[PDB]
Order: sequence, then C-alpha cells, then structure tokens
Amino acid sequence: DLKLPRQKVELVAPPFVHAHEQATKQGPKIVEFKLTIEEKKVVIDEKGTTFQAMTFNGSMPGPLMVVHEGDYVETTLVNPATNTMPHNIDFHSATGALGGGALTLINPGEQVVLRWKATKTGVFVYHCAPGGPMIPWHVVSGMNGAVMVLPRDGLNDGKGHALKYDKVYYVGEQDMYVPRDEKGNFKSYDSPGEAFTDTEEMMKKLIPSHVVFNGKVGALTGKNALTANVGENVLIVHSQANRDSRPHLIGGHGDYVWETGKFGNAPEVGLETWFIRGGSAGAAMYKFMQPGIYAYVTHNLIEAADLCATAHFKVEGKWNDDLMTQVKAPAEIP
Amino acid sequence: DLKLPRQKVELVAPPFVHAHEQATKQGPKIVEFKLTIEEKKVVIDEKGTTFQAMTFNGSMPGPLMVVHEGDYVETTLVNPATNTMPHNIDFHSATGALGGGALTLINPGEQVVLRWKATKTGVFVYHCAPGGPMIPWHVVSGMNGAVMVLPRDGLNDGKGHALKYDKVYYVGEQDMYVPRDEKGNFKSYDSPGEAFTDTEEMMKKLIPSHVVFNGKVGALTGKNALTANVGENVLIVHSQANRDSRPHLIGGHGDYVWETGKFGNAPEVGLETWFIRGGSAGAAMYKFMQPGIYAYVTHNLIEAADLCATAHFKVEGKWNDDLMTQVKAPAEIP
Amino acid sequence: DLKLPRQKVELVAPPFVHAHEQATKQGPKIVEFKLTIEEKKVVIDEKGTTFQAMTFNGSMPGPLMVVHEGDYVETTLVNPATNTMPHNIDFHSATGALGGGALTLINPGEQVVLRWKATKTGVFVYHCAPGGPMIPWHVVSGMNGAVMVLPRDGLNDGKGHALKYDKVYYVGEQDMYVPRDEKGNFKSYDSPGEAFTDTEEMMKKLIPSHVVFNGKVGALTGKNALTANVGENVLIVHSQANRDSRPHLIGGHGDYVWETGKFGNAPEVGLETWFIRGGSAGAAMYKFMQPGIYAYVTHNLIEAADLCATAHFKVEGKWNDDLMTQVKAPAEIP
Ligand SMILES: OC[C@H]1O[C@@](CO)(O[C@H]2O[C@H](CO)[C@@H](O)[C@H](O)[C@H]2O)[C@@H](O)[C@@H]1O
Ligand SMILES: OC[C@H]1O[C@@](CO)(O[C@H]2O[C@H](CO)[C@@H](O)[C@H](O)[C@H]2O)[C@@H](O)[C@@H]1O
Ligand SMILES: OC[C@H]1O[C@@](CO)(O[C@H]2O[C@H](CO)[C@@H](O)[C@H](O)[C@H]2O)[C@@H](O)[C@@H]1O
Ligand SMILES: O=N[O-]
Ligand SMILES: O=N[O-]
Ligand SMILES: O=N[O-]
Ligand SMILES: [Cu+2]
Ligand SMILES: [Cu+2]
Ligand SMILES: [Cu+2]
Ligand SMILES: [Cu+2]
Ligand SMILES: [Cu+2]
Ligand SMILES: [Cu+2]
Repeated sequence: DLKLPRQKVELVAPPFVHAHEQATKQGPKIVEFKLTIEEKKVVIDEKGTTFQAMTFNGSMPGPLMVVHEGDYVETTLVNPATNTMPHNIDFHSATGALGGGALTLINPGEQVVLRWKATKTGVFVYHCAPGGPMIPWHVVSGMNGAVMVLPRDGLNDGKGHALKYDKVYYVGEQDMYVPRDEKGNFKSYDSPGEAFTDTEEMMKKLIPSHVVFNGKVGALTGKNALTANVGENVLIVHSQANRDSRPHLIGGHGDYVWETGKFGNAPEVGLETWFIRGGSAGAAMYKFMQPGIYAYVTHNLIEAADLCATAHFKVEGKWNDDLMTQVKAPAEIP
Repeated sequence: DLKLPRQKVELVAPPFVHAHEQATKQGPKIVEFKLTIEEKKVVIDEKGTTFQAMTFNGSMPGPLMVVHEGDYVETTLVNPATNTMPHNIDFHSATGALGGGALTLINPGEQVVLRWKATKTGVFVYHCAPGGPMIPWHVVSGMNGAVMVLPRDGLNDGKGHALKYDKVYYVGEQDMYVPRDEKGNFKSYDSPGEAFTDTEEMMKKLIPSHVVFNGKVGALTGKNALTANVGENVLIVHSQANRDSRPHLIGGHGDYVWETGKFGNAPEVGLETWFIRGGSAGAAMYKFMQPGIYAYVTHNLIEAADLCATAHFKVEGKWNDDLMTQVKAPAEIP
Repeated sequence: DLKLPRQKVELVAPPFVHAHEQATKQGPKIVEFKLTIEEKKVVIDEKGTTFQAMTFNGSMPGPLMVVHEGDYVETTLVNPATNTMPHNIDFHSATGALGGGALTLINPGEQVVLRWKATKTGVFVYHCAPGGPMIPWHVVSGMNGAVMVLPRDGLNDGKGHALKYDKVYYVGEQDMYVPRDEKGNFKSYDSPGEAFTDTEEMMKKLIPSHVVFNGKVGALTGKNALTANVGENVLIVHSQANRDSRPHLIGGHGDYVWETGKFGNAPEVGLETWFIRGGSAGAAMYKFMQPGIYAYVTHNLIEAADLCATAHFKVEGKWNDDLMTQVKAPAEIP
C-alpha cells in the first residue's frame, strides 16, 4: 500500500543517540525501530537501594529515536514471555488512538507493529500507558523515552540562520517513588507486582524519593561524564514524563532553547535555567567557551544535590581569561 | 453617565460557554452578568467523598464570561442569606481595588454591582478573596472561574491569519484538600466553618487529596464527554486558580496555544503539553484529524489517573490510515 | 593587563537598587563590588520564629548588582573570621569555573577577587555553592541574590520602542525549611551547624515551612510598602534560587514581562501571572493606572496568605471611574 524506501535503525543506549543527518535531501522514508520491554530489579543509588524497574530496551530512559518531518515511523514493540505484565506504547508525536496506546496493547509473549506519520517537528515523549492507575505506575517505573522529529532543512534560529549541532546527548530525568519501612530504610520487593501497593500509596503523596538522570545517581559523572571541547555546539535533549524539571548548565548558558521543545517555534536565547513541563521534552544548544567541569542539573538544588539529579560534563580546551579570571587568589583579610 | 447599549448574558454551566461572537462589528457595550454565591456540600468522587464547597452559581468552576476588548463588564454579585460567610470577587482582567475585591465585599443578605472596563485581551481567572487566610480557603473551596476577553477582530496566529474556533469548552481544574481521620478515611463536616481548621492544617502542607475537572472525578467522561468531529477546530480554555497544571490532549496536539493565555502574544504551535501557571488561565486550539476517544489530562499522571484529573473527548469521523495504522495486530513472538 | 576605567558601586539593601543608568554612552568599565558574608540568627515571622541564616551583606536576598553588556564585573568576596563555614559564589551571568564557584572558595578569615565579563543581558541569580549537600543548604539559608545586565541602549519592547522604567525594585523570594519538634513547635538552634541535620531531613521532603519576600513575613508591607504614583512605569525584578514562583500584582498586570528574564528575547505583554523558574530571575514592568493598595504575591495563595509571601504597594493618584466603578454599594437583596 505505502510504496516508499525502508531504513532500519540500530538504537543506542542513552545518553548517546543513533547516527542521523540534521538537514537531509532524502525524501520521506519508512523508518523501522524495534523496542523490547524488560522488567528488572536495578540499583539506583550508591548506597545500594534497589528498584523494580520497567524499561524499553533495558535502559532508563528508553532510547531516543530520530526522524525527519514527513517520515513514517514503524515500530515493533515486543513484550517477551519473561515479563509478567501487559505493556503498550503511546507517542506524543503521533495522531490518534491515544498516541498509539490503543493499538499497541500486548501481553507477555506477544508483539505488535504500528506505523504513524511524523507531521510535527520537535522532541516528544513516548511512554507506556496500559490503563487506569497502571499508567502512572509504568511511567515512574522507567517506561518512557523520547523521539526527535527534525525538519528536513535542519534547525534554525528563527531569523534565517542555520543551527547545526556537533553532537547531541539525551538526558532522561526520572522521578522515582521507593517506600521506606518502619525503621526508615528503603524497601526491596521480589516483583514489580508486589511493589505496586506500597509504591502506589507513596506516589499519591507526590514526593519522589529519588530523581535521577539516566537511571541511577551518578550515572553521568566520573567515567561516564558527557564530553565536549571548547568551540563545539552541543544539543542536549531533556525529557521528563511525569513531573516538571528545571535544567541548568552550571558555568554555561542555553544559547538557543526550545523549552516547549517544538521546532516550529523560534528558540529563546541566552537562558540561565529552563523549564521542562512534566509530560514533555525540550532541547537546548550551547557552544562551550571555556574548559573544565560543568554540572548539568535541575535547579531544584535539593533534587540536584540530595536526590540524584546531577550530570557532569568534561570539556577540553584553552582557558579564556578575558571571560573570567581569578584576579587575587584566597588570602588573609588585610 | 456612561451612555452605551446594555446587553444581558445568560451564563451557562461549564464546560459549556454562553453564545457569543468571535469577531464583531458591534461597538463597546455594557455587558451585564449576575453571579449568585452558593455554599453546599457535594460529592467529589465515585467512592462518595463529600466536600464543603463554595461556588459562583452552584458550579465548580464558576461560569465563563465572554466579552470583547473595550466592553464594560457590569457584574451583580449576590450573597443570599442562606450563606454563612462574607464573600467578594476579584477579576484578574480588571484594573484597581485588588481587581474589585475591595469594592465587592458582601455579607449574607447583600448584593453589589461593579463595573470594570476590558482593556486587556486573553483569558483571566476570577476568584473570591475576602482577606487574610480566608483567601486560599475560599478559592480551593471552588470560588474561582474565568473570563475571556476577545479582540474585536477575533483571534489570529500572529502571522496575519484568522483563527476561528467552531466550539469552545471551559475546563476548570480544582486542587482540593480533604483531611483524613486517624483510620485514614476522608472526613465529612457539617459546615464550611467547621471544615476550616482541619482543611487549613492540610492546605499548608501543599499536597491536594483530589485534583478534579469540573468539580468531580469523572465529571467530563461517559455521558458528559466533550465531543467533536474530524475537521472541527476546538478551543479549550483551562483555568487553575491556585496550583500549576500541565494539560495534554492524549492522541492530539495543541495546534495553537496561548499558554500564558493572553492574545496580544502570538500563540505557540505544535505543542504536546502546555503549562498553566497557578492563578491563571490559558487556551489551546486543536483541529481533530482522527475519530475515537481522546483523554484530556494534566500530565502529572499521578494527578491524572489517581487524583481525579481526566476528561474524555468523543470524536466522530473517518479513520485516516496515512496518519496512523496498525500494520500487524498482536501476535505470538515468532 | 586589562586597561579600562574602574567604577566603584555602593550596594544598597533590597528591595532598593543602587543608582545606575538605563541607556548609557559610556564604554565598558570594570565595575567593582564588595560582598561580605554574614552568618546570623534572625526572626522570620510575627510569632517570633528564628532561623539560622547565611547572607551576602547581612540581607536576604543579597543586593542586586546592575551593569551593562560588555562591562567586567570585579567582585571582592569576604568571609570574616567570625563565620564558621567556607563559602563561595557562583554567578549564572558568568562563563566558566561553575560560574565562579570553583575560584571563589574561601574559609573564614579569607577573601578573594574574581573578574568575569558580562556577555549576556538579563537578570540572573547568584548564589553560594560550596559543594555536595552543602549547596542546597547555603542557598535555602539565604545565600542568593541577583545581578542585572542591561543593554547599553536600554530595554526595548521587541518592536523598536524604548521601555524606560522610572523605578526598579528587587523582590527576593526565599523558600525556608524550619523543622518542628514533637509538640509541633518550630525549633531554634545555636549554630547553623547544629541546624543542619534536622534542616536536611526536612528539605528532602521538599515542602517549605515559610516562603518569604525579603527575609521575613511582612517585610514589604506597612511602613516598608513599595510605593509608586499613577503614571509611573515600575520594573520589578524577582529571583527564586531553588523553587518555582508565580508572581502576580493584585489589581494590576504585567505590561511587559521577561519571564525567563533575558532581554535578548522580546517581553510578553499583558500578563496576569508569570512564572519564575527555580534557579532564575525574571522582570516585569507595569505602569500604574489607579491609586490604592496592591498586593504583590506568588499566586499559590496558600504560600501567599499562609506561608509569608506577600508584599504591599501603596500608590498615590486620581481614581479613574472609567476603568472601574462601584455602580451600587452593598445593600439588602431586593
Ligand atoms: O513491638 C510491637 C509493636 O510495634 C508496632 C509498631 O507500632 O508494630 C510492629 O510490630 C507488629 C507486631 O509485632 C508488626 O506486625 C508490625 O508490622 C510492626 O510495625 C505495634 O503494632 C506493636 O504494638
Ligand atoms: O485507644 C486510646 C488511645 O488511642 C489514641 C490514639 O493515639 O487516641 C484515640 O483515643 C482517644 C481517647 O480514647 C481519642 O480521643 C483520640 O481522639 C483517638 O485518636 C490515644 O490518644 C489513646 O491513648
Ligand atoms: O514519655 C516518654 C515516651 O515519649 C516518647 C515519644 O514517642 O519520647 C519522648 O520521651 C523520650 C524519653 O523520655 C525522649 O527522649 C524523646 O526524645 C521524646 O520524644 C517515647 O520515646 C517514650 O516512650
Ligand atoms: O516496616 N514496614 O512498614
Ligand atoms: O480521627 N481523627 O483525627
Ligand atoms: O521534639 N523533638 O523532636
Ligand atoms: Cu508498561
Ligand atoms: Cu503522555
Ligand atoms: Cu468566598
Ligand atoms: Cu488572584
Ligand atoms: Cu555559603
Ligand atoms: Cu545556580
């Protein structure tokens, strides 16, 4: 019926993003992705707290899918028989059937193939939504990711100038709700199913126990720090599927920021901190001007410092004293 | 003194909106509204929880008032003798006297008439504000609604194109604070007055027990689902008088969105989720492309699924397979 | 090395702002500021609750620093020997070294001098950030202020028209976390150090006990009410270093509002309520049209009325009946 070229995509684990063109002269294609659901218990903090996670492709967040405006996205979703729950998928980028949720419901042992057309550009959340109280449960359990729909001519500043990024990272923020016991220790559970009751009581009080980038406290620090060099223009995509976030690059700015995350609107310029609406993704580009460590955080500093929400960037290059200088090092007050 | 034609308006109960023109060739008029305050106990959930509500015109939210830029809005507010508290009204659309609160204070048995000029276009909250700690109390009790001030030429996209809506619905989101007892059951009270102490202790902890559209869990589902047909351009006005919200049309987008809700600013385009600042209203227009059920939610999915915050839309028309198709129905994993 | 004129600035205590030009024909200068850190116990409410505060220059927020685009800001930070903790400073307006935090760490008895170039216009937060869990602690303790970086040609509406303000006030909103005892009374502590453990447990639950403008409940009411006259264009700068706020001028509007607070973006017009992202500052200008009291609030009315977050404005001039009139004073219902 639909007579167009097919392109397969190997998805990569966040914060990386599969190779793709920014501007392109290709026409619309059918872009094929596979997602496999994995239920598993995982360690979310350095003190060893465990969590019944549910993931697309074994990661939190799910991998980022990149396509251009007009492409058709054909997704195979697989719920292996080792999973215990029905799952589905809804794309905020898609039109109809609750974003696809209503066509994609699959029990363990099943798979489904869905095609939707990419009519709107920007970055959009995808997430599981099986029904009723299960919706919030699967999402705060890790079943959310994002999809970026680029314009064929690539990004622009709204004033006719191309904005080309040299690299792109995907940062998925996850609010997690782990209940404590009488003594105030986090509880461990055998199955997602048994975690459900206690997790649900706690979720309704709306205060997360952990807020983490990429699935774990510290995931994007040390050896897994994001990297750049002075002069590189870096795009950061940030999703939050349930609760608002306020990302900030410490030492840096957002040179161009789509805080609503939709590229038919012109980016704002020069931001210190931006706002990601719960249930959405946004994008911010910055050209690094100085080397050293930067921290990428949500500027609820309690969340940042105390609940897990910090990534590091490690940037190489030449210090610029014109931009910033220590005039006089610490010293006794005269 | 003010020599202009008078127009009376029969207000309708949300989510409907009284008949009005979008663009108009009439000159400024004095538009006359009546609001009567009702204190009453009401059922807010399907398990029968009750709540001491205080309302304009017996509904939550108050009815939506529509007028054009330059009109004079003349409002009669009535506090019948069967009410037990003084009430007033403040319009965010109005200039001076705490938005009118300071001229509109009335005890049970009294009424007052206020006129203000509509100098600013957009959608704006109105709410009771009697004074001190009473302000938050009356608002989270239901005494808030909205008023839409259209431009005489109707809405535009910012790029010179008219945006005409075929219908408009008003969705009022209410954060409610109902205290539990020692056993963890919601408490019932005889009077608003007696609910005050317990409600106040709980309010200060800032976590609502229920978040509802149009006064009740389920109010805008089943028989009272919002409706449209494929091809209709629908405007949704959303108010939140105290706490932020993040509305999302599941299966749909915001084609044009005034998230700050003021029509002197150009709408943003193509949104997945938008943000209604506490103490404000916003507006989003969407042309339906596909039939079926859509859910309108705040994309805090805990609030949506677990605390009451979901409306349904039921849309008639022809499925479009080009936009979205089930390629392969659920099936055993090969 | 850097061969330019030096200008000293005497900082003033908020909500006032040191004298400065809006548009200017001066070239880039080195602008020199001194900040001295003060740890002290202070009264934050009318019932006499005390709080271990940490401040720049003995106030909450820190004073507002004003400079123009291209200036070099040279800041002497002093940590006197009567303080018990190391402190530093990070500017969101600055580029590199965690906004300066990584060059400015000083123990009691020390001082440091830092210079950064003002490449981006807008209003930006500055705050202490010593490291780890200490970051949120020092900030919610009062160690945050703001810096405004004006364009040399002054502010504009985005459509080529100058916007000149007749006065400017700086409103710093502080979320504070004071723990209660078993009986439910606020606790007093001898030292910042001893407050730390209890404050930290409470901070992680993310619900502040007090939200105050300018350091105290009632600080900007009564004798210290902000003032204006009908016809004055007033700029209000609002910072929030950790948690979001939704400012609203009751009786008024935001005629021009930079909600993200960066002047390379055009202001929005006609707002009822705007949003200050946690970790940022914004600015709103309003021309007063009517006399009387206005309240400036965050339109979480619980925060406003119940947790400390209200300022008053007292405006002189002639009432305008065309804008708003009491047609009929309170009276018995016929
Ligand atoms: O030591 C018993 C005493 O402790 C409480 C705590 O309030 O409950 C604990 O002990 C129960 C019975 O031994 C456990 O089942 C319960 O789960 C645990 O919290 C009281 O119930 C009891 O009187
Ligand atoms: O069974 C009595 C025991 O229960 C507590 C709960 O901590 O209080 C309950 O009983 C009181 C006196 O019977 C009631 O007035 C009170 O309101 C109820 O919670 C204890 O106070 C008491 O020791
Ligand atoms: O009256 C003693 C009784 O009260 C509790 C409250 O649960 O604790 C109080 O008394 C303790 C010992 O007297 C204090 O150290 C404690 O800090 C205070 O809360 C119980 O522990 C105790 O059984
Ligand atoms: O200790 N369990 O609730
Ligand atoms: O059970 N009443 O608090
Ligand atoms: O009463 N002190 O926790
Ligand atoms: Cu799932
Ligand atoms: Cu969603
Ligand atoms: Cu009232
Ligand atoms: Cu209000
Ligand atoms: Cu400090
Ligand atoms: Cu910061």
